[PDB]
Amino acid sequence: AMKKENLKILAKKAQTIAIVGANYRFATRVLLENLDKMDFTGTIYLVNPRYENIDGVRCYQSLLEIEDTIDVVVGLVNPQLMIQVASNASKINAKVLVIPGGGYGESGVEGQNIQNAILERAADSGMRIVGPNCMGYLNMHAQFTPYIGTLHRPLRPIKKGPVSIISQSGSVNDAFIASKLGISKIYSTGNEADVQMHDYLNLLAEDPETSVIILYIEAIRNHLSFLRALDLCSKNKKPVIAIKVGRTIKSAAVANAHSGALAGDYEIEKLFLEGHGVLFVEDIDQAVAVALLLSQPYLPTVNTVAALTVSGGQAGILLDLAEDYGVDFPDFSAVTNYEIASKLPELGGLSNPLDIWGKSSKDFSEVSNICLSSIVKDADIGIITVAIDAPIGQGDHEFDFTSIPAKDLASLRGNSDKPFLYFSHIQTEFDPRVESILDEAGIAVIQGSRNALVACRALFKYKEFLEKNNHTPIYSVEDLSIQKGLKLLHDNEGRKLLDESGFVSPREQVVTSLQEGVDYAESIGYPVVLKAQGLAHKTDVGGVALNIKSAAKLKKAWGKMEHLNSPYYLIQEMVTDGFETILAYRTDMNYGPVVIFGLGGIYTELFNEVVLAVPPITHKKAEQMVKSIPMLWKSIEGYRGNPALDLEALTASIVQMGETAMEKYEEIVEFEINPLSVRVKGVVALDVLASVK
Amino acid sequence: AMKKENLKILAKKAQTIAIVGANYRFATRVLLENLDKMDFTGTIYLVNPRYENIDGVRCYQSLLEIEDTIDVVVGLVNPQLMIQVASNASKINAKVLVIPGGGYGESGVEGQNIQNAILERAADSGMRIVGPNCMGYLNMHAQFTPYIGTLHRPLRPIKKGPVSIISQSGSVNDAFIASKLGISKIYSTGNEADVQMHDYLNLLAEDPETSVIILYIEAIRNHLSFLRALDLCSKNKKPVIAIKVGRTIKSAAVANAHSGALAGDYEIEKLFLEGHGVLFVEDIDQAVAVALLLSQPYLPTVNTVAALTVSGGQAGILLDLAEDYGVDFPDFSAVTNYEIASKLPELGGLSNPLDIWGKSSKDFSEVSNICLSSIVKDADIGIITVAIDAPIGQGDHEFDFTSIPAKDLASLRGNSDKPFLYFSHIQTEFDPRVESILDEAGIAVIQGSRNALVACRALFKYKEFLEKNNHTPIYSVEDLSIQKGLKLLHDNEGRKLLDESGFVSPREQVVTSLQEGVDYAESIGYPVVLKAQGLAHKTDVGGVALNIKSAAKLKKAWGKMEHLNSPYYLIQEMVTDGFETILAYRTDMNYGPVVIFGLGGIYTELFNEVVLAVPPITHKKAEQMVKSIPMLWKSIEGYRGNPALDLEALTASIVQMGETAMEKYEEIVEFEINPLSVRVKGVVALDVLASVK
Ligand SMILES: Nc1ncnc2c1ncn2[C@@H]1O[C@H](COP(=O)(O)OP(=O)(O)OP(=O)(O)O)[C@@H](O)[C@H]1O
Ligand SMILES: Nc1ncnc2c1ncn2[C@@H]1O[C@H](COP(=O)(O)OP(=O)(O)OP(=O)(O)O)[C@@H](O)[C@H]1O
Repeated sequence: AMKKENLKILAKKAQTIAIVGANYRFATRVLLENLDKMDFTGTIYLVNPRYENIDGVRCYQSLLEIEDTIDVVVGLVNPQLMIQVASNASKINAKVLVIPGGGYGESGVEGQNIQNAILERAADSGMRIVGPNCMGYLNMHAQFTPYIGTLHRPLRPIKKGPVSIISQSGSVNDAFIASKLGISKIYSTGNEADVQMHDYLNLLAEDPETSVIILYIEAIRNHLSFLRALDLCSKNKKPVIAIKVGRTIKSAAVANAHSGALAGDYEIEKLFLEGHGVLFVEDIDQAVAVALLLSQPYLPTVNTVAALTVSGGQAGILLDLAEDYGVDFPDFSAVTNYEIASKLPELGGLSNPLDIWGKSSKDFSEVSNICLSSIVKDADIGIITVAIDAPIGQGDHEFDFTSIPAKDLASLRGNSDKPFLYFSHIQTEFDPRVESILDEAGIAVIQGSRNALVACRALFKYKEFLEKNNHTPIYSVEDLSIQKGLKLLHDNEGRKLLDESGFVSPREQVVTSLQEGVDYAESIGYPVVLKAQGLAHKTDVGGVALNIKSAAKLKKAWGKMEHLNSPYYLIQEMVTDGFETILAYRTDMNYGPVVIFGLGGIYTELFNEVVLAVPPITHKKAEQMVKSIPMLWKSIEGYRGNPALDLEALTASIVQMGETAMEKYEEIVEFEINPLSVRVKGVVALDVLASVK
Repeated sequence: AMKKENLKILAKKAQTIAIVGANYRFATRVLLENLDKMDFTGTIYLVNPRYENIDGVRCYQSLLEIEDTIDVVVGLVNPQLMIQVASNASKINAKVLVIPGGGYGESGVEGQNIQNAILERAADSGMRIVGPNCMGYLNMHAQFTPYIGTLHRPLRPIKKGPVSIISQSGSVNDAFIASKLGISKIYSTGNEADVQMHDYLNLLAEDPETSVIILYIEAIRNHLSFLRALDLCSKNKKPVIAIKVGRTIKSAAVANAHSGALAGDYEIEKLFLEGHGVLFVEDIDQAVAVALLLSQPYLPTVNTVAALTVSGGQAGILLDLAEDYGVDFPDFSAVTNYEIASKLPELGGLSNPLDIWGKSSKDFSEVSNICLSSIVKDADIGIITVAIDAPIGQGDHEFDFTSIPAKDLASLRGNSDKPFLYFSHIQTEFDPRVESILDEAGIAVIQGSRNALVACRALFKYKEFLEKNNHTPIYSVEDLSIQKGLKLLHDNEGRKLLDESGFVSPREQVVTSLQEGVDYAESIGYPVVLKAQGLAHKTDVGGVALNIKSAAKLKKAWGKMEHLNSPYYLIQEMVTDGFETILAYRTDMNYGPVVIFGLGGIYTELFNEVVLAVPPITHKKAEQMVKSIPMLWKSIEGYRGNPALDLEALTASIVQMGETAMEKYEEIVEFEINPLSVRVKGVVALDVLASVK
C-alpha cells in the first residue's frame, strides 16, 4: 500500500470525510452546505478540540478519536498547526489531506518549511496532499465536494456532465461553474506540493465519467509527465482544451540567432503541446464554447460551416467575422441549391450564411424545414449551424419563431452524423425555452459569434489531430546543459556543420593576409564577397563587403575592415540572385528541437514572418510550410514575370534541417542559415551561425 | 407645416395614435400591450371596417370618423388597401404614417408602384412615412411605442436612458433591446421611402434626451446628407458609434493603380467617416460596451488604463489581451508606488493589472480601499477599472467579496473626473446585486475583457476626435466625372504631373529606334533602363530591363522586348539604392481624394502595408504616417549600419501628394508613384501611373 493507491480516491466516491479545524467561519460552513446540497451520501466528521458541537454535529477532539475509516481529511487550521494534522491523518491512513488555506511554500521561506514538514509526515503512509493554497475539488458524479466555494445556486444551478477541469487558479472556478458546462470533476491544484497537474490529468484520462478536459495553466512544473499525461488522454480519445496564461511575456534570455527573436518560448511550447493534441484557446469563454461543442459526440468530415440566420445584417456580420477567424463558409453544393431553388424559387440566390426570413409567402416553419433538410445533407458542409439571437425575456411571438429552427435541428439530429450548433450572434443569455429544446436533443448551444467560430475552428483542428494518428515524439532533454549562457561557435565549425548536413555552401575559402585574398579572389572571378570573422552579426559593424568588382575594390574594402581585429577572413562567390529565406533550429530547454523557417536576409526580424515545425519533418509538411508564407510562396511560383525557383530543393533542405536538429539539439542549441538563398536551381547557404551551451 | 414640422414628432411626445386595420392578431395586440406597458398617456384609436369593437373598445370604420386630432397612424392593412389609408391619413393631416408590413418597394415592381402611390398621397399634406417594411420606432422618454415587437419584459424591463439607435436592420433591434443599454429612441429605417437614416440622425443630433448614438449601417444612401448629420452630431458633442456591414466584401471595381487593391472602398469610407467622428466597432456586443462607457459623463486625460483584480490568472490573461487590442497598462506613478509601499509594503512591487487578493493579512476591505483610493489619483492612469468575475448565482460569500471593490469605486466616484469601469473577464451575466451598486453610482459595467478593452480604446479615440477640433472637409463630387469606364493615361502625361507637382524623376529620355537609344544611353552613361511604354504593369510582361551595363547588353534587352509592340521606349538612369515606397492618391466616387502611402516596389500588394490620409495632410500627420510602418521607419533611421535616409523629403513628398490630390481629384482619379525611392538625400519617383474618365 502507498501513495499510488491513495491517489485513485480523487476520482472516486469517498465514504467518509473529516473536517479538521471545523468552526463557525466560511470554509466549514460552505463545506457542510455543499455536502448537504450536493447530496453527499457518505459520513461527515467534524474535528476541533475547541468546540463540543456545531450545527448539532459532534465535534471530535482529534482525528484519533473517530471510530471509523477516514478517506479524506480537509484541514482548515493554521499552517503551524497543520503539521500535526498531517501526522495524525497519516497515523490513521487517510488517503488524502486537502489543504485549501494559503501561507505555505508560496508565501515564503517559513511556509515552504511547513509545507515540507507536511509532505514528510504524509510520506510515512503515502497520504496524498492536495494543494496547499487551493479551493479543493469536486466530483459531481460521486456527489462529493471537498470544495471551498459556494456550489449551491438556486438561481443558476451547476449541471452535471462530461466536462472536467484542472485549474492552477483558485479564482476562476466559479467562472467555469457559472457557465452552461455540464461538469464532472474540477480540481484546483494550488501549490502542487504533492499532487501536480499531470497527476490530475492522468486521472481524468482514464475516468469514464469525463469525455472532455479543460486545463487552465499558469505553469507546467513537470514537463515530461505532463506530456505523457497528454498522450494518455489521446490514447483514450479525450479532447484536451487549454488556456495558457503569460502568452505575451517577453522571455529575456540569450540568443545569437535571429531564430531566438522569431520563435518565442510561448509559441514553441504551443507548437509542441498541439503536437500532443492540445486545443489552445485564449480565455474562459472560448474554453467553454469549445467544450460545449465537443460535449456532443459528432465530428465533421470536412472543414466547412453552414449558417442559417433570420437577419441579413447579422448574416453579414457573421460572414465578416468568419474571415477574421479563418472559418470557411463556402457556397452550398450544386445539389443543395437546386434542391432549394426548386421548392423555394422565391429565395433566389443562396448565400452562406443564409437568411431565410421574410423571403417567402410560405409559413416560416416550412421554409426552415426545407432549407435545413437540404443543407443537412449537403456533402460540402461539415458543420450545420443556426445563427439566431433568441435573448432571455423575449416575447412569446419571438419565441415562436426563434424556436422553429431549433425544433428543426432536433428533428434532423437522429439522422445525421454532422455536428449541429445553434448559436446567438450576441453574448447575452439565451431564452431558456429555446435552450431546453436543443438540450433535449443533444444539440450544442453557444452564445456569441466569435465563440461559435472558435468552437468550429477547434472541432476541425481536433479532427485533423485524430487523422494524424502519428503524434509528436517526446525528446529527452537529459543531456542538455543547464548553463544559461551561450557560446558562439567558430565560423570554421559552422561551415563543418553545413557540410556534414549536406547544405550547399558558395565556393569560398578562408584567407590569412591581403595578397592571399587577392590571389584567391583573382582565381575565382568577380564579384566576390569579403566578410570579417568571429562575429555573430558582421553587417552591423561593417563586416560584409558585397558586389566587389576588381581587385581594386577588394583591397579597399579590406582596408576599411581592419579596425575589426579579424583573425581570419572569408571570401566567397557573389551568389547572384535568389529569394532569401531563413532556415534554422533551436533547442528548447523543456521540449527539444524546433525548426524555424521563413522570410530571411538582413531584414529577417523586421519581416517577422516564420513557421515552426517539430522534427522529423515529412516532405509533405515542408511543402505546406513553404506554401504557408504568401510572399515566399508566390515568389517560388515566380512572381510577376520572374523565374520559378527550386521548390523541391527548398523542401529537401527544410527536411534536412529537421534531421540535423534531431541529431545535434542536445549539444548545439542554435543552428541558423540566414540567408538560405533559393534559386532557379538548388538552394545556397550564404551564411551560417551556431551556438552552444 | 409640410415635411419639416411633421418629421419632428418622431422625436417628441405624440398625444394620439390611430391603428388602421386593428384586429385580434399579433401586430395590433403587441402595439396595444407596448403602449399599455410603456405607460403611454395619450389616446389610442382603433380603425377597421370589419369590427364594431375589439375587446369591447370601439372600433371606428374609418380614419375619417375619429373626432380628434390624429398625430401618428400605424397602417396594418395589406399594401393595396394602404393607398386608401394614406389618402385618409393625409386628409386629416396626420404627421406620420408608420408602415411595418412588407410587400412594398422591396417586394417587386408592383410593390414599388403601391409605394410611390403612397408617397404620392402623403405629399399632399406633407405627411411623413416611416418604412415601409420595418418594426416602427420607440421613444422611451415620451413613452411612445409604435413598435411591432414585444417590449414588455416584466422581469427585465427596457430601462430608460441616454442612448439612441438607428438600424437599417429590423432583426437587430431586439438584440439591442435585450442588452443592458439605457435606451432613449430606437428607429428602424425599413425601405427609407420617405424618412432616411440621415433624417433620423439629424433628429438625434439635437435631441436633448439623446447623448450617445449607435448606428447599424447596411448602406448609406445619401452621402452628403449623412456626412452633414454626422457634423451636426459633432457640433452638439454627441458621440456616434457604428457597425458597418460588408467589411470583407471584395469590390474589384475601378483600379489601374495598385492603390485600388491596397485601399478598398470599405477602408476608404471608414477613414472618411472617422474623420467626421464615427467610432466604428465590429459587432453588437462591442457597440453596447462602447455606449455603456460613453453613457457616463467622464472622459480620460491620458490614454492609459489601470485594472485591479482578485485573480492572478485573469490578471495575466487581461494583460495578454491588452497587447492584442493595443491598450496601455503602464506601471503606476512613483507617487502611487511610494504611497502604497508606505501603507501595504507586504504587497511588494505593484504590477498593472494589480491582483489585490491574498497578498495581505489586512482585511480585503482595507486593502481594496487603500489601493483604489491611491490609484484613482494616479496622474499616469487615464481610466480606472476593476476587473472581477462576479457571475449571476454566486454565493453570499462571493458577493460579499466581489462587491467590495464595487462599493469602493462607488465611494470614490464623487471626487474624481476619471472614467470608472467595473468589468468581468467572462462574457456571462453579472450578479445583479453587484451590478446595482455600480448602476446607482453612475459607474460603467461591462461583460467580457475584449468588450472592456474595445470600449476603453473607443474612449481614447473619441477624446482624440474632440481634441483636434479641425475635422475632415467635405469634398464635392459634383463635377466628378460620372462615367464608370477607367481610361489609363499615357506615360507622356504621367511624367508631366510629376514635374508640375514637383517630384523629380531619374535622368530619362524617350526614344523610338534602338540607335537613338544606344546614342542617348552612351550620352548619360551606364547602367540604365529599359522600359516599354503604354503598357500595364510593364514588369509583368518583361517590360523592364534594369542594370544594363553596355550598348551591347542594351540591344540584347531591347530585342527581348520586341514582341510587346511598344510605340515608345523610356530610357532612364539606373537609380542606385534607397528604400522603395509607394505614394499615391485616388478619387473616391463619394468622398473625394484620399492619399495612400506605404511599402512600395514590385511586391507592393504582397507587403499590403499602407496608411491612408485625407488631404490636406499636415507636416506632422505625414511624420506619423512614416513612423507607423516599422519596416519603412527603421530603415529611414538607418537599419543595422545602413545610413539614415531623408525623412524631411519623404515627409514633404506626402504633403505634396495631398496637395496634388486636393487640386486634381475631380479629373485625375488615380495618381500613383511606385516606387518612390527614399534616398540619403532627397526622394525620386522611379515610375508613374495615372487614370481619368
Ligand atoms: N556570398 C554572398 N553572395 C551574395 N550576397 C551575400 C553573400 N553573402 C552575404 N550576402 C548578403 O549579405 C547579407 C548579409 O550577410 P551575412 O548574413 O553573412 O552577414 P550577417 O551580418 O552575419 O547577417 P545576419 O546575421 O543578419 O544573418 C545577406 O543577407 C546577403 O544579402
Ligand atoms: N530608374 C530605375 N532605377 C533603379 N531601379 C528601377 C528603376 N526603374 C524601375 N526600377 C525597378 O524596377 C521595378 C519596376 O519598375 P516599374 O515600377 O517602372 O515597372 P512596373 O511593372 O510598372 O511596376 P509596378 O506596376 O509595380 O508599378 C521597380 O520597382 C524598381 O525596383
